Amino acid sequence: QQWKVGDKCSAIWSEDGCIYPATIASIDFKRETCVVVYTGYGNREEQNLSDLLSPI
Repeated sequence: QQWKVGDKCSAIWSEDGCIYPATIASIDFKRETCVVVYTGYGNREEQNLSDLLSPI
């Protein structure tokens, strides 16, 4: 529990709608958000902490 910088999580892609490995690079408690990095894709997209999936 408790999301923090540098964590292996899982985020869904908005291109095909599937689960793919991710890594929380930054977080903004202000607007309760964060940024996930697509392991292997490099792309980084902003998502909601409450929408963060657990690792595999």
